[PDB]
Amino acid sequence: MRQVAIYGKGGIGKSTTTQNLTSGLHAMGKTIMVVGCDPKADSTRLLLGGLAQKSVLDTLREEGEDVELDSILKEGYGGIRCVESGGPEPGVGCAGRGIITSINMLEQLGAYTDDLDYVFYDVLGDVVCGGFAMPIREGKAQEIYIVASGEMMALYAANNISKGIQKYAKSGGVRLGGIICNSRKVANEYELLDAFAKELGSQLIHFVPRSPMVTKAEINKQTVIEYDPTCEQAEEYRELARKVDANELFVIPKPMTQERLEEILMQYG
Amino acid sequence: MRQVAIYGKGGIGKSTTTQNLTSGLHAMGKTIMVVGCDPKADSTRLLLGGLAQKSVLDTLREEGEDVELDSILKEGYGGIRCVESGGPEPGVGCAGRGIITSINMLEQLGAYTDDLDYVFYDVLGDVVCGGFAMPIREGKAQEIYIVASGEMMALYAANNISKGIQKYAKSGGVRLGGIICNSRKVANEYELLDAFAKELGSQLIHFVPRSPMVTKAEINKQTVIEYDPTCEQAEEYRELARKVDANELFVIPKPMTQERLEEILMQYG
Ligand code: SF4
Repeated sequence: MRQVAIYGKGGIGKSTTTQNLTSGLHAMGKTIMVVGCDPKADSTRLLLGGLAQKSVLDTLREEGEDVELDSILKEGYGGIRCVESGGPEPGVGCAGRGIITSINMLEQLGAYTDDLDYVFYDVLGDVVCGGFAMPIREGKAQEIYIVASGEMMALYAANNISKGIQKYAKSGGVRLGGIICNSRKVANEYELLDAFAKELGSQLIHFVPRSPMVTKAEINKQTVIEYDPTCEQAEEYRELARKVDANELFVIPKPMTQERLEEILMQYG
Repeated sequence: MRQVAIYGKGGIGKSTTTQNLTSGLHAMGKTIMVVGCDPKADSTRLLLGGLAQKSVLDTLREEGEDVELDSILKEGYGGIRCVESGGPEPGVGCAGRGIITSINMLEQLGAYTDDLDYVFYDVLGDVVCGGFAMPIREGKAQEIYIVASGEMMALYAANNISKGIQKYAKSGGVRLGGIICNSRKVANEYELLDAFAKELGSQLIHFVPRSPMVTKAEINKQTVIEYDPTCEQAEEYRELARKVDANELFVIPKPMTQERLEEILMQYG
């Protein structure tokens, strides 16, 4: 079973990419589980159709000790099994800690079934603290893909995420499978991202194009593959899916200095 | 001395407003100290004329134990004392721990002097966790201002931040002083920001407009008052300052429901 995690700054469509990627993997005959660990994004909404399914932390406080799997895991588009961690008690508590609670409650309720081809953790990368690195540090996530756009703050976060990955790439076997560009503009910043990823010693595994369809599917609470399998954008996601599935490039990333960041920005951005 | 914290999500210029606000109070003969607690932007880079001061954490790493106050606190614009707590070691440290370390050092090095009119903690609003609630939790900050814009994610963060505020108001002196709008070109933004702040039991203390004045000053790494004092945007900040200094509305905020917020973003465009 591939235990993948998608990290990246908020505000750049990271959860939408993660969800769309799974439909692409489903289009390949894959059995997949998705676990949202992003208190700022609905991680399974495009897969379950507008249903902001109830979180694990929320189910506990009501289903208490007798919680049943089917309450926390809902089957979405194409059979993709969907779950949501739920955030930290506002102002107290640790998101990282609650992502741990949920994951352990999943194993405990036997959610990690031998038919799983994939499990994805959609993790917020705004704060790259020990709380958000929980899935990597605990061995839950071995293969990470970072989502970034050709903007400084998304590149900075990606670099930072790689710093955290790097620290665990040793004791554990977590590695970076690649960077995914979520084009946020008409300016195809393919070259910046490609340079940024190669500099880490990784690769731009796929460049997700700016499309007005992502927005339609989204309004309609669906992934582009559920909403309209025939468009170009649908093929984009199928292509991202196949490259992740076929991927053999797994590395201990080499973070860059801020200065190096700036140089890449100038030379390729 | 007024102990204020400025919370808000990143990506909407919260730190630029913090620095610009202090500038205004400087204009009022106010003696001020700024403590950056936000991994996202440089909370003092505009006060220090574009100077990226080392952080408390960097510094301690460097200067070790023998930490000098003058190394960590730098006087910038009009005498404003600047300090940056430094972010967490990527993948390991909790953002809160560093905040507490820094505040203790400042206290230990006698930075909390009698001549202080204000101390501001510029804090990240992306995750309303205990790590980020450290200035509040440690008692340090009793007066809160949340920076938001018409964007939905900004209002959600603001609402989420108010939950954390309320967790401590009812037992600590912590109160919400108001909502500050960093305008993001939103149709009917003002009426919307005012209904939101009102919904919480608070007020839209000031609407900061977008102007090419801010983008210029930050290319040079200055605050606007500093740039052209005669300038409406610099005057915008002076008004912001006199409105905060004279403020008398300080409340235990009433977080609204997700449905209550979506209603408002429906009713207000
Ligand atoms: S480790 Fe991170 S999520 Fe946990 S309390 Fe600290 S800053 Fe917050």
